[PDB]
Amino acid sequence: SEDRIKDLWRDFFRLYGYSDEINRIHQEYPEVRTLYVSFRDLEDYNWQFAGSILVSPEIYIRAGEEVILQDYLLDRVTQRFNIFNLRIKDLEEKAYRIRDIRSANIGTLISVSGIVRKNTEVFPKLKNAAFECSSCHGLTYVEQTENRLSEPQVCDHCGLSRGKDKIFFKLRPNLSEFIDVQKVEIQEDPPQRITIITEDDLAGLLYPGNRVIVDGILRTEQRRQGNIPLTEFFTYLYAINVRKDV
Ligand SMILES: [Zn+2]
Repeated sequence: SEDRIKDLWRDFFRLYGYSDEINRIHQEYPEVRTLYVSFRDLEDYNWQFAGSILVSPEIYIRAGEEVILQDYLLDRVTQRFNIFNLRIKDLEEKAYRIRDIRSANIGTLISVSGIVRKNTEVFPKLKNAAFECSSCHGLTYVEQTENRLSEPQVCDHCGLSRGKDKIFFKLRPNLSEFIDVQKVEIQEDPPQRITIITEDDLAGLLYPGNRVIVDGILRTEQRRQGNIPLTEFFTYLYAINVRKDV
């Protein structure tokens, strides 16, 4: 249950003394909107809960973020400004060579190490999209999670929908929230390669030659032979935490 997961986060933040840090972030939100939580603390709290985070990080991390937004930051949160990053650190004691990654790892939180070989420019990605209702001209915000734009079906202000009422929504970029994104390709230390997606506070940190360890969610991306959809995919890592060394 989502409610049960949120309840577990609520007790955790309090028990392990994160409330003070969160309240400090509160003073600087939304300019500051990231909290790092120690996996060592999570394990000490409830090792089943800790293990579940490794298996279903998107669901568990999102739940934690909701608790922070609803219970701690609410008076600084709006329909537009509702972004928060809950990140996990201190996973080093709890790792895969790039060549050892398999399909069984997809959707889970793993750690990968390598040398940075390439990076893209830092570019903006739509994160919280403002949509204007053709009827009442009110704004419905929709969080974006995919490469393709997710549009609303029903208006949050007047309750009409595209299907039954034939209304349409107009994207309003200037009223939307964007985040920085950067893709970084790493290679095994002599070798296979994998791409890491770094977003928001993690974008713009990695450069060619850097030795990195990245904790992230293993994702899949579809191969395309120009237009045509293939069943062949490749894996990439969505970064949750990044560490460098020389
Ligand atoms: Zn409307």
